[PDB]
Amino acid sequence: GSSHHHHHHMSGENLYFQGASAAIVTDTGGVDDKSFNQSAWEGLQAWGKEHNLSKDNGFTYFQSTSEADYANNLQQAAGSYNLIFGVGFALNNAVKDAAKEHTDLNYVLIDDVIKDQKNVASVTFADNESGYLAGVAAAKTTKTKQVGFVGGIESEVISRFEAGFKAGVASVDPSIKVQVDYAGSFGDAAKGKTIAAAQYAAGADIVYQVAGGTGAGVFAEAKSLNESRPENEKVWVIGVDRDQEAEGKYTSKDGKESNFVLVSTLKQVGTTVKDISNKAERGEFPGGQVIVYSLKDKGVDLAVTNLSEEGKKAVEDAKAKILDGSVKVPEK
Ligand SMILES: Nc1ncnc2c1ncn2[C@@H]1O[C@H](CO)[C@@H](O)[C@H]1O
Ligand code: NI
Ligand code: NI
Repeated sequence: GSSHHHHHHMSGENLYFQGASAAIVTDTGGVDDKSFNQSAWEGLQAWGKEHNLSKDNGFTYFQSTSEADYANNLQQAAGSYNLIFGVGFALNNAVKDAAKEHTDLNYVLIDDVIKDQKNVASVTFADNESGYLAGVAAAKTTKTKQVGFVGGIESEVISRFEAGFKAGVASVDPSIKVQVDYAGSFGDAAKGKTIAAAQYAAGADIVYQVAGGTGAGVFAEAKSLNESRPENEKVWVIGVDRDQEAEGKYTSKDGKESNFVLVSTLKQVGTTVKDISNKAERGEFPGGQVIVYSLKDKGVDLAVTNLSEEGKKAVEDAKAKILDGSVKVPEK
């Protein structure tokens, strides 16, 4: 206001900001998946730090034992939390039902859309765009002209990554074969190891793992092979969701210390959890809206860790073309 004029002096002790309590309900994969759920949890604990809270005293996570536990975890969360995040497309139905029972609480679904509910916000990522960049990187590195893709669960969500990745490989050299296999789970490391073993054995020298915690198996396999080979004969893993450079550390047969993580796609789930938690606490929750994070707003990106300069150039060129609209990346 230009002028106020009628005013009273208020003491700082008598202004107060009402806090929110925010919880994430995570899928089979856990808060220690080194990727999707860990990004969400790192974001919530950053938000907790900023608001002077601790685990189970203003923020927490509920690990879901199975699909049946989604509803039970959301109901438990409604006991003490007024902003509740369902982390993963699979929580769609359970979040819709919980939001109808508790119209006074706010709900966020990550990686899928719920429509026509004033107390639900939906968050999606253009993982096709980051996958494309990963494809360009892979195409510019593969010596065997074969690369692997290990998906978690067949879905709109993982199909975005797969379509982007194939389009990205094809944009550089369509002669490169892309072996695709799904694990049927985001929390099955042993299946990730088996699938990686076969993709590498069949002559893939790079595997992109888009399977959350299942990906720990892909890392374990690549490490095993690379530990029993010369440095210059190593096989690569592409990281997902977080920068997974740290998981790529090994000692070759040769005795050289090295890293088998080529690049990582980034998905800023943690940043989204923190920003929406702050909006919820300020009484500006984006209920009923669909928030789309893409390459332009850096909600997805590629970390170019151990890529060659030729690869880094091809990634920067592809990135610019996606941002300007010259390349439209397929979603299926
Ligand atoms: N536990 C999970 N539940 C649902 N989707 C998941 C889970 N872990 C990973 N994903 C999906 O797989 C992608 C690659 O890890 C993530 O960006 C996310 O879309
Ligand atoms: Ni004023
Ligand atoms: Ni007055």
